[PDB]
Amino acid sequence: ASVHGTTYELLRRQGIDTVFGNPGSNALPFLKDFPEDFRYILALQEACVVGIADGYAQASRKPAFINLHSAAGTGNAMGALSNAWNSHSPLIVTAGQQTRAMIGVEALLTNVDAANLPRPLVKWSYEPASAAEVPHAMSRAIHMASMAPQGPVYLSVPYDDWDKDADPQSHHLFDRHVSSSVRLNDQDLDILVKALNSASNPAIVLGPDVDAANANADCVMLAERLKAPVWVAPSAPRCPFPTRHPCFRGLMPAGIAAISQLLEGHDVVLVIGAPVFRYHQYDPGQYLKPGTRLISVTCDPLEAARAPMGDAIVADIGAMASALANLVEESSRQLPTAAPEPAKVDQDAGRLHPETVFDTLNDMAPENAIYLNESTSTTAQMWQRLNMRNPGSYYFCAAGGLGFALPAAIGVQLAEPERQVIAVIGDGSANYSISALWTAAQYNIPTIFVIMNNGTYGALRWFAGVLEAENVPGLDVPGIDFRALAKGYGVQALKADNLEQLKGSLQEALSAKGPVLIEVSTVS
Amino acid sequence: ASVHGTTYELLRRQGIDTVFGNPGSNALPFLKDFPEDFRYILALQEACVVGIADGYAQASRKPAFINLHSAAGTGNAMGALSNAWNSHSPLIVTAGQQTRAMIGVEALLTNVDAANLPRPLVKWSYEPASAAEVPHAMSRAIHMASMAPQGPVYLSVPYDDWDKDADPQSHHLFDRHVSSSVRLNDQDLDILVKALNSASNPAIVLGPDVDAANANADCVMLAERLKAPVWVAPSAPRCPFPTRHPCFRGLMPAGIAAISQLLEGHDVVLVIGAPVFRYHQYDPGQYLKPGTRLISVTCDPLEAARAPMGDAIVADIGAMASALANLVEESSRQLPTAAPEPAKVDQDAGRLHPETVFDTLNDMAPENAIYLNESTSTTAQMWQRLNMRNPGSYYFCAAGGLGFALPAAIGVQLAEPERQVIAVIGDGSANYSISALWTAAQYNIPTIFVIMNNGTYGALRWFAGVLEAENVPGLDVPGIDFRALAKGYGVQALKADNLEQLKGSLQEALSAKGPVLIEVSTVS
Amino acid sequence: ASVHGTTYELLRRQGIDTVFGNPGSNALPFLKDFPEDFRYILALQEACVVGIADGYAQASRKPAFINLHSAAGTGNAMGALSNAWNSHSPLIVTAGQQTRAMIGVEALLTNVDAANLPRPLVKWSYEPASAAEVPHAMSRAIHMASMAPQGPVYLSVPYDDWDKDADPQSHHLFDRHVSSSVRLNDQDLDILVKALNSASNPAIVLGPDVDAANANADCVMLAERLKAPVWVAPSAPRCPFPTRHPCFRGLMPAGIAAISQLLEGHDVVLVIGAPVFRYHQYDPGQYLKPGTRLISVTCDPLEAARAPMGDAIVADIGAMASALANLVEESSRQLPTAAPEPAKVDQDAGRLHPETVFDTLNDMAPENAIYLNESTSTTAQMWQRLNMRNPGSYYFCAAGGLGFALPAAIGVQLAEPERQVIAVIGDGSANYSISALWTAAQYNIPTIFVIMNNGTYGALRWFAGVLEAENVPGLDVPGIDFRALAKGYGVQALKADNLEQLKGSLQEALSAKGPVLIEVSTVS
Ligand SMILES: Cc1ncc(Cn2c(C)c(CCOP(=O)(O)OP(=O)(O)O)sc2=O)c(N)n1
Ligand SMILES: Cc1ncc(Cn2c(C)c(CCOP(=O)(O)OP(=O)(O)O)sc2=O)c(N)n1
Ligand SMILES: Cc1ncc(Cn2c(C)c(CCOP(=O)(O)OP(=O)(O)O)sc2=O)c(N)n1
Ligand SMILES: [Ca+2]
Ligand SMILES: [Ca+2]
Ligand SMILES: [Ca+2]
Ligand SMILES: [Ca+2]
Ligand SMILES: [Ca+2]
Ligand SMILES: [Ca+2]
Ligand SMILES: [Ca+2]
Ligand SMILES: [Ca+2]
Ligand SMILES: [Ca+2]
Ligand SMILES: [Mg+2]
Ligand SMILES: [Mg+2]
Repeated sequence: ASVHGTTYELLRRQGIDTVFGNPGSNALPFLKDFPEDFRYILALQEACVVGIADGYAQASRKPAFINLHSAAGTGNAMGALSNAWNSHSPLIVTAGQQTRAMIGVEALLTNVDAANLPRPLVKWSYEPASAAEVPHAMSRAIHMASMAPQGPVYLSVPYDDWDKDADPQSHHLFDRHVSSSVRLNDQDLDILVKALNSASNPAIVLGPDVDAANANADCVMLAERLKAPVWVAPSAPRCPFPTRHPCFRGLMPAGIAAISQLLEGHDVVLVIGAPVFRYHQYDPGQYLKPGTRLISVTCDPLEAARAPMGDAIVADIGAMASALANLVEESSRQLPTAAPEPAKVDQDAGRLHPETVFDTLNDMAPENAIYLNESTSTTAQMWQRLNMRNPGSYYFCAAGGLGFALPAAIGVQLAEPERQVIAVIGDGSANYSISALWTAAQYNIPTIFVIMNNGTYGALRWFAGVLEAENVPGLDVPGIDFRALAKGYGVQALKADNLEQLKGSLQEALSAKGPVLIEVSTVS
Repeated sequence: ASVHGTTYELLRRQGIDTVFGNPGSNALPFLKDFPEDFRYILALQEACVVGIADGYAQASRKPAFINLHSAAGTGNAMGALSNAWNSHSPLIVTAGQQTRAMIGVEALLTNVDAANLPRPLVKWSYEPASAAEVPHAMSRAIHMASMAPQGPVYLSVPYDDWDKDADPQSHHLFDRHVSSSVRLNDQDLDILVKALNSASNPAIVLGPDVDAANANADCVMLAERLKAPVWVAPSAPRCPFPTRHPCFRGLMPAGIAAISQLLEGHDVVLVIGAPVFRYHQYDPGQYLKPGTRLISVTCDPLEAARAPMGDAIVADIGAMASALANLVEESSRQLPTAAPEPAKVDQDAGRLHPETVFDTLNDMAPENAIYLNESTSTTAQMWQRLNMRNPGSYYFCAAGGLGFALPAAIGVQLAEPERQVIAVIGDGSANYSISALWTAAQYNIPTIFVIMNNGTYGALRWFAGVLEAENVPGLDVPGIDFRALAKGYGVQALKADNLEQLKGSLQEALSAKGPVLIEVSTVS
Repeated sequence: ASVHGTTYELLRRQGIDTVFGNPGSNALPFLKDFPEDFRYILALQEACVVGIADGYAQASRKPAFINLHSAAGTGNAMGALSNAWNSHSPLIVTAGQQTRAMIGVEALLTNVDAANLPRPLVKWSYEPASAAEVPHAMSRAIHMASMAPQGPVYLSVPYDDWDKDADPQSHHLFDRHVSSSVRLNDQDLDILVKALNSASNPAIVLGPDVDAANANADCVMLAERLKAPVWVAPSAPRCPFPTRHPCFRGLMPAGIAAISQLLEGHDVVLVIGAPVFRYHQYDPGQYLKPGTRLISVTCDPLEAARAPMGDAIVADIGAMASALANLVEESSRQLPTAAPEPAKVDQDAGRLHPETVFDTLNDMAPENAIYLNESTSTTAQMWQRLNMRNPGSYYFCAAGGLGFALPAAIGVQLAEPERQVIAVIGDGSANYSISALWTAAQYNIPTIFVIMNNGTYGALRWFAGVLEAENVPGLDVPGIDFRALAKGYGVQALKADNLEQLKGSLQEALSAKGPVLIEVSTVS
């Protein structure tokens, strides 16, 4: 067998059937003879390739396979890899390298020092020392991406390796099963359970690894047993809990003092599947107030090590959430009361307040919609206004890197064909990965793109105003016609200049058979 | 003085007056109070920021200054940095980092292990250990980028450093002059000159560092004295010689055997300002035929070390070319005969042959036009059909990384306002950095963009055919409306479906006052 | 030809005939069939291997070739590489790697991520992608080590590569000549010369790259023409000037304020072949006083970039010193007056003051002796008391890394068999690389080792006293019998408890036919 045939067999046997890519010559011997049972998804720029793959992996809860071209292709994707690192996305990034005989002279298209290029944004990065090693290296990549804490990996393969003979002993790779589905030993788990049962006013904080693990329902049971309020950890990449459940208390503000104030009076705070904490703004103060103890369950040693406070347990989130939910006592305390309905913001017949948009989306979208957010000045309002009952309903760039939501929304929609995906993207953010729209058109992936057009990098203008910072250049983005960009890439385009037009356009978009972009004129 | 004021003073004193950027919050304390004598050039994605800066630096023959946001912004630019490495572009890449007090907890927007992120594509990469070090680190960056061999550098600066007090002793940085304008010692230079004078059939090969050094005219004198044919080294990023000079012999094919055959019978081959050699295709054979000696002059130790053949001298190209041109004897041999006019390809009233496009551009463009090439299946024909008399007339992605020409053409046009820039870009390549078009519109930088629309990744289809490779996915890019994309970003848009429409559109574009995109229907 | 035969041919053709090594199995296919015209120098630990090679390279002014075993051998040498980086030592470090078929499984003796292991202490680090690339990679290593600024490089080679067929086209590597012997262009050199001629009170500062280049005599001529005092730059790794020449002013103190005070009143300070500056102690103040301009000539871009003051020129030190010495005018100013004789310190019939030792060495040693210094509390006195007339007469650990002098003294003595080497090493420092003594015994390399036994890490005790730092552990090293250690490794051993015994032992050592260690009881 050739290295090509053995490698595709390994991929198939390990559950991979899709290649997200942008082709080049170094990968031609990999891509030729492409197997009929595999699908290739082309995108026009590598940030888009990796963003699509990332959304696919996060929504599918399985690894996604990528093929890029050499250093330039890899490099074009490194912003996307920053997000994938922070979201623990299981991405297998392969990159085509020059033929081994041309690497020393540094021929055009040579990826110099290839394994160092994606660092520090990958869990493992490698170039094999021989062709016959390629299947084994691919096995390593698959498992490294997939073991907790999941994350992106990188494998560079010389052009000429694919046609070489494989080692027959590579067959032992095909059906390897590698598990990291582990939980705290019984003795120490019983201590934790007793601490939770004994708490007088517990609180729960959930992060994105809960949604990745599909541990959401277990966390609902846990919260109901403990009669505890539930927050989402700051800078949330995913939504880990039903947002109209009575226990839900919303997105934590991403500041040190704000969080310790929120947690004051709670004697035990159990954090599951989040870093402690993904703060953002400068908000100095106490990490915790006196009388609060924090206990973190995390799938990631790097998270446990860097927490500035609390105990930690490094384990699989799915396994731990299920165990905890089924072991804790039912508290006799009263169940928390649901948060009230958010206020309706006054809206005239002009430009749309973002709150209006979110309220209308919540009114018209299916109950099993999936939302993506890259509307950076409106996140707090979005989190208050969308009733997200189901797992897998929200994605936000986990490293804050813009250019995620537009391509990721296409990958999510590919992963969840029955669930309508609605990406809410600012006019600034929409540009970073604009060319991803073409993939939605070409493959007829029916994502809806809602462009929040305020003409500015609003979150930056806001921050400069808080700072009283004057004479800051580059904060405005006038003169972009998003309907024309959509037309450029073959996607149906609508405008919404007022509330009536927003409802009419959303009605049209929801019944369409293909992707749709709606440009919304929002208040500036 | 603050670190901000000292740093901007250093930049001004060192000749920097322009910041190419995409803003974020980590850089707000750098960008606020932006000096009135500086200009900020915004682009909508960081590949575009760096590509624009790169074209500006290459055409201006001086460093260009960039400011990006953290890891995601840096990462979005890494493909662009691959090209800048290969072109020896002097780019000073700064990236905003989180406040020092938030780096340990890895707050959102922290650039983890920042100095490692752009490696191996930078000459120097650094994060200062204290605020007061920032001016000194900036000095280091400026000089590292600017010393031969020029190249990109990276500096990560925490948000909170800018407002801190600077060290008064930083004033010693302001007027430092650092020179690498060096040439071979007299004794060894006399040996080289004697070897050139004694050659019976010398040949010259020129690469991009000749054009960077503006050594073109000196090389013309050298060629005329030695009565030697002149080739451009393969995979050419720049044009180092007038292409209708009698000695000019064109672009070398990027293959080992092809080049040694071309050089057969030439007893001494002098290579200036090129790697030896930037081969591309697999074309095995002899590096040199018997009877050929090669001597390379390079500004880059890494080039000299990796050449598989020949002697080398590591020195400044400008200094060496000027010395050699003025020291060699006038040979009594006959001056080479100019290459004939290229053939006119038969053209019907339908889709355009690329040869037709290039011939029409050469007919209608000013004699001091500047061309950029990212039409990857048509490069050989382009090089034969454009009369480029002047230095600085050609750019091509030096690492083969697509997404260079569209933004670089804007930066070149900013650098050379009197010289009409014409970027010839394939329909595939145009997508990688499409959003750069907006910068041309916003700043009214009057670049002309010629999109070669054949509906395919033609160079890849070509290569797959040579290989007889079947079932290769992802090679076609149907369904892109480039006039609509231009409209999207505010750039005047024309179509050319046939030769009459090509001439009419070029006539319109050449008289326009702003940027123009022309979508040309080319033969598939 | 095999890769082994081609590689040894390349080495021989490039002037390498000695391998400094500690063997292991991964290198057995390299070391077998060892050519009869090569010499292998074994040392018992890899810090010793590299230190010996380093002294050999520095004294020979040519590259030295090393072979180590995998990661553990490489790692044992990394302290030695820190010194070699700072001294610009041209070292070619090869390390044996596992067979390619065993690298993926990470068999015992695999060097994981090998090229990253020695970073950041090497100029270039590489593992070839195929066996046939090994000769080309070796060529790259040779030239990278040897081009200015010289320095160490690293090449990792899989076991199985050596026996494979080489590429016949590797013959083009054998006789490549690569030059970096360059100087400032004539126009800018004339400006520099005019600035030197016009100075009213010039000063010269020389660093180790002057001695490496054998530019010492040229610098003497330069100093005499300009009638300028000459200092050695701080933390001096080498001696660049005759220390009893009338212009010589000694070792600069390694502090910011001390140096600017020393240079006050000097209108032009010309620094050659040194960083600006290798400060050590905290001594804050002005980099330069008003009225002093500094101009640096350096072979190293990294030095030129980081200087906090002055202009710089990046060029070959040999070429620049020769040009400057022969172009400057003869000043009519008076020649500086020689420094007086140092004072004789009162010495009783007990333990030796270090000043006594140095005075006695200067009295009894040949005029062409070579000294090494790793007696860290006595350096200033050593520099005042030794008349070093000739180039190549002094070495000191260039990164301050102890464990250099003992092995380096053996390599220097191998390089300079007619020049008596005398290493003056503290009792603390002697331990780091003690096993190097065996190589001197086995190869009968007749180095004299003078152990300054004060029972303490004296320079650290001194510093703790300046700090008024109390309760510092680990500063005393009682209970080491150096005569017994010498016996252990086969080296003749003497003691000197008083001045009479010091003279008698030195008389014995100087007439011996093999290496000798003298343990001197020095004042504490
Ligand atoms: C790749 C990248 N570049 C720049 C930024 C900086 N950035 C920028 C540019 C923001 C403005 C986004 O504007 P928008 O129009 O998408 O949304 P708002 O107007 O609601 O802020 S928010 C922010 O962090 C970033 N996070 N990621
Ligand atoms: C960033 C990146 N991704 C992918 C490639 C691979 N690539 C691709 C995708 C090519 C096709 C470019 O198509 P085009 O339409 O711009 O021009 P032609 O149709 O004339 O080839 S040529 C080539 O090397 C690349 N070099 N750089
Ligand atoms: C490898 C290493 N480890 C530790 C040190 C720290 N060090 C130490 C341990 C010194 C004391 C050396 O003692 P000595 O006996 O050799 O000489 P003195 O008694 O004259 O100081 S000086 C100094 O910088 C070092 N420089 N290098
Ligand atoms: Ca409602
Ligand atoms: Ca699915
Ligand atoms: Ca906006
Ligand atoms: Ca014509
Ligand atoms: Ca200009
Ligand atoms: Ca095309
Ligand atoms: Ca004396
Ligand atoms: Ca010798
Ligand atoms: Ca001591
Ligand atoms: Mg990197
Ligand atoms: Mg290392």
